[PDB]
Amino acid sequence: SFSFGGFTFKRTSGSSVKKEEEVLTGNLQTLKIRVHEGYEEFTMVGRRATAILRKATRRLIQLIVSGRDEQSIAEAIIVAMVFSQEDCMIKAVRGDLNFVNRANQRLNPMHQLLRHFQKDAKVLFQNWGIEPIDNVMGMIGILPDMTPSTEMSLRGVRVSKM
Ligand SMILES: CN1CN([C@@H]2O[C@H](COP(=O)(O)OP(=O)(O)OP(=O)(O)O)[C@@H](O)[C@H]2O)c2nc(N)[nH]c(=O)c21
Ligand SMILES: [Cl-]
Ligand SMILES: [Cl-]
Ligand SMILES: [Cl-]
Repeated sequence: SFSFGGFTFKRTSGSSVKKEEEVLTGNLQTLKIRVHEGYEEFTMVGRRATAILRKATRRLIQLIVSGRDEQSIAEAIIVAMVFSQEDCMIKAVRGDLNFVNRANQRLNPMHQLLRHFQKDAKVLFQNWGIEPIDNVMGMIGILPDMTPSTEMSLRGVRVSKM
């Protein structure tokens, strides 16, 4: 297992290899990130939310999340979206990320991205994409404004009851 964003990730299937890669933000800033290449499935376990995640290289395929309340579920979703390394997440950074402030000198770009969206996730959520759902019993869709829906949801994301 390993820890990212306050969650313990445990791989349940698949595998990956690591390599450094450049990516471009919405403000055309170049970031170097360690990309994981491979299809993998994980459990994500936090103190206030849990999830099942399926991902491929820089793609979130499925996230089923449950938790105490909207704030904890939203935080899990943010951590999963950043962890996915998806282009739409990188492109949702619309101004420059600061690496020079003394308090940011030991954050790698993945952790700079995470902090950015923890401060404010509106642009992330509005640019991720939505899809119609054929709602499954015991689950529900979640919209970009973090309200529930039986008709639409953030792409790949569903909320479960505890
Ligand atoms: C996206 N990540 C990140 N990650 C793991 O999550 C932790 C934090 O990721 P990170 O801070 O970018 O990577 P890390 O290699 O530790 O830092 P650095 O790039 O600065 O050397 C590490 O344990 C890393 O191996 C992952 N592990 C697996 N299996 N699959 C993945 O897609 C990813
Ligand atoms: Cl807690
Ligand atoms: Cl796929
Ligand atoms: Cl939190």
